[PDB]
Amino acid sequence: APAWTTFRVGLFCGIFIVLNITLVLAAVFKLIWPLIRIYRGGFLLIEFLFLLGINTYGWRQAGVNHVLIFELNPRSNLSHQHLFEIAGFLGILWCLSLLACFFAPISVIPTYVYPLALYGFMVFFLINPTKTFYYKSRFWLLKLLFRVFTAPFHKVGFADFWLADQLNSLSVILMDLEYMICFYSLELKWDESKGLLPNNSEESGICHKYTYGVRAIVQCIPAWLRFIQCLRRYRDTKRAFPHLVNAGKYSTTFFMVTFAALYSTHKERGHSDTMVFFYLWIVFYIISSCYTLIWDLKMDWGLFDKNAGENTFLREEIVYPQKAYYYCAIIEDVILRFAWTIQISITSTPHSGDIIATVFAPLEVFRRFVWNFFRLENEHLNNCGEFRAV
Repeated sequence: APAWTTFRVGLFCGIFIVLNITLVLAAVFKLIWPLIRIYRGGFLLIEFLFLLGINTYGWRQAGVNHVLIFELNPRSNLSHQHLFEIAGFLGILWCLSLLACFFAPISVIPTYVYPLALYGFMVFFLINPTKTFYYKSRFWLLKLLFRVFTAPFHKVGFADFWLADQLNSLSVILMDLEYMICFYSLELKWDESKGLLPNNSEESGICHKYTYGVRAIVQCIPAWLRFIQCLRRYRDTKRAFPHLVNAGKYSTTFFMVTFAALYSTHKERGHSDTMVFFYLWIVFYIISSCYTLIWDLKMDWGLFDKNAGENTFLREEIVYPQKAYYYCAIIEDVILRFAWTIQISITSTPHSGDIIATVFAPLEVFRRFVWNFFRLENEHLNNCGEFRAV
């Protein structure tokens, strides 16, 4: 951690902190869903990166050889410091973009320019053609990212899977992107400066609707990747218990989205005995929520084992020093997996649910944040997933 490196982390954080309060005061004291949706994607991304940085700190302190497990060069290079740094800069940009949108200083530049600008720079940074800005790391990411979407045609590895799972948790952004593209193209008034009140984005909210179920498909995209990948491994090993079963777990997503998806279109059409679908949806969802949970506590974290005479409900050997964290995680995971039950009850209670979706999404990423710790620990201790080492 070069002295200057630490200094940058503080400086970037400092600007970010004084600003994040600015926008809050701005709205309450100084003068809409499209904008909320459009910018929601960015936040999750930055928040995600920051939490991952914390994870890196953790895996180290404990002693997890994150390098060997993720099969990397001995120099990690991207230490927590550097990770907290990258997030800092993106944070500043996002904050500036959102704020600028609130106000309107230029008087010639249209508002719809700012949002795109925000994402444009992000794309470039990663694809920087020049050898600047952690060029060594940004390239690694780009390479593996490809392998992910080409898994049926690429041999599997831990990094190829880990990334896949993280993607599963971060899905709203994908969906958001879709909304952004669709928004402008249809019913967006390229003429009006504000461009935030066309058809009140209500009837024209078709972009977030399910006429083509575009959102439905994009929502399943995260799952498809892992699912096909799992079958690929099964083919690699010819036959397997751990694999096939795992694939099925992801498969439940398909049935769920499908029934729920059909549900909404039928309701719009006057139902014509569409009540039956509303039952299946909930039914399958329960199966989905439960299927994962059991896998998480047993297959993934590796808890509830016979050997631990010393520790109740936990494995024989633990590495995170306070036993309390493990117990807390188990309760938290259950609540997070079954979070939608709260949402469904509150749906009955104008733009309802929209807020519910928003509030739940940061928590979803936090669940993954907690999950990372344990999954890596298990991998280090027992080669728990299908054995890649040796």
